[PDB]
Formats: sequence, C-alpha cells, structure tokens
Amino acid sequence: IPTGQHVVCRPWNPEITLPQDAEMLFRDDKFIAYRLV
Repeated sequence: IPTGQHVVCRPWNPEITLPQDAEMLFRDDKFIAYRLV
C-alpha cells in the first residue's frame, strides 16, 4: 500500500457505497476492492 493510502476490501456488494475519498480498484465475486487517497 502506497504511503498515505489505505486499501480496503469488503464483502461483495453490487450496491457498495464508497466515500468521495475512495477510488474503486476492482469488483470480484467474493469481495470489492477500493483504496482511500
């Protein structure tokens, strides 16, 4: 994880709601990956 950033994964949720400070990385069948910047 790049310094100052935080990568977070959550249980798969097609309707996942992320903050404006988040960027989407990818969506899996098990979990969804995003990072805070």
